Amino acid sequence: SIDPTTPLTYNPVIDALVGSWRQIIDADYSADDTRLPDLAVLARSTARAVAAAVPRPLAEISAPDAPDERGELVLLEKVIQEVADREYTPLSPEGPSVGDLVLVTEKIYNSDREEIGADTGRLRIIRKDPETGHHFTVSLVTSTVQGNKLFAFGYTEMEAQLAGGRTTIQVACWDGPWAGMSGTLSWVINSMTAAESRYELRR
Amino acid sequence: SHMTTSIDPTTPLTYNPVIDALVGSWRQIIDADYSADDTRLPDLAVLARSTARAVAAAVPRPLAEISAPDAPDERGELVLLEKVIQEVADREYTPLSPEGPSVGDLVLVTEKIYNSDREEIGADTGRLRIIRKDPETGHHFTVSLVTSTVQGNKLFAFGYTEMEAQLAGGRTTIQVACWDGPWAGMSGTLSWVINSMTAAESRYELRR
Ligand SMILES: CO[C@@H](C)[C@H]1C[C@H](C)[C@H]([C@@H](C)/C=C/[C@@H](O)CC[C@@H](C)/C=C(\CO)[C@H]2O/C(=C3\C(=O)COC3=O)[C@@H](C)[C@@H]3[C@@H]2CCC[C@H]3C)O1
Repeated sequence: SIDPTTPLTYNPVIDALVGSWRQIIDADYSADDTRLPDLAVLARSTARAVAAAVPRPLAEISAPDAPDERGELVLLEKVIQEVADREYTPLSPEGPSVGDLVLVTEKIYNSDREEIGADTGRLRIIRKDPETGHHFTVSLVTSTVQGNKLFAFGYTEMEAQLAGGRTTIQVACWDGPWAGMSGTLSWVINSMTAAESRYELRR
Repeated sequence: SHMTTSIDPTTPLTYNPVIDALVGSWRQIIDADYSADDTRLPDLAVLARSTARAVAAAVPRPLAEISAPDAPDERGELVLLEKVIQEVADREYTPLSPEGPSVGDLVLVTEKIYNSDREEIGADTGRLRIIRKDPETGHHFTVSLVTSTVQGNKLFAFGYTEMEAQLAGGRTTIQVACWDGPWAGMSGTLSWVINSMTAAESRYELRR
């Protein structure tokens, strides 16, 4: 049975930032909605904030009006993520609908097939676009990857993923070697239970 | 004013739970226990900028106006309010040390906001904390949480600034987001240069 509770970091800034995105996952969505937050910008900014909230040596922090400056890239690719458990009870027999919730857990392996971690995802269908019929979702992922503890915040189109497209969400690391870095977690699916993912993070 | 005898330190709630949580994350920055011995800190400048952008993005807007999932960052036309004068009304401050300002000090301040014709166009309240003393220069840095209403726009602002530079007349800048009013869903900067210990000239620059 999948545990739906978001783990606390006990960093009160991070726990509030993550809690703000949990409020996005659990908002009331309707097929009649005419307004939404700017979810893509919100996901990107929240991931940047979570990474910035990690304490670091004084000499590493930016001066008050310093320009944006990112560190060197850390890259992990050809990662295999395999569904371990999934929980989905549709609101309607006719197919996915606005308001549906999916819970998922996965095991994570590097390209040499060594087990490197695990994640848990909570996904909400928030809108069905009337002209394309495509569904959009928001997601909150918690994971450990090679000893790096991550949160990821997603606003994505469902059909583009099912069709072999690359799907991208915003990731931040709050503990481990990548602590205080943020970037993207993107993937292409191989089946309904397996995907190939890529992590790109920078300070 | 007779019935107002202290500065209300509570942040006003928007009852948008996403915004209230975002502002609460920065309130945690203001209210942490800081000591001159600290050797690690968050990346406060980046945290302030990202949190302001997040607050503005949390404001709902028509579906036609939101970003597609993979779209590049794009900003709207600039909204500018300049030549504004802000004057301290009340200030609460009890120093921790008789020597002078020290790490951990807390200041509450309220201000009135005027245009160049001296019409009162707004008001703000600030919660200011001295967060560190730089071991090399000895300069003090502060974090601020400001709540404001300006020309009918409701604002939060998050700041990480240098104390000595402000006192010497340097331009000081904090990160602002509007959550209600004509500027709702916009973010950018609020900058000022002090004229004295009780008045400053300020400038608001915001964009979608
Ligand atoms: C800065 O260290 C603080 C923790 C404390 C410790 C020390 C006792 C220190 C003392 C020494 C210095 C005080 C003066 O120099 C303030 C001058 C006054 C005109 C400026 C502001 C009002 O008080 C500005 O005050 C604010 C901030 C700061 O002063 C720092 O960040 C801010 O947001 C805002 C309310 C600002 C306002 C000007 C108009 C725009 C609004 C947005 O003061």
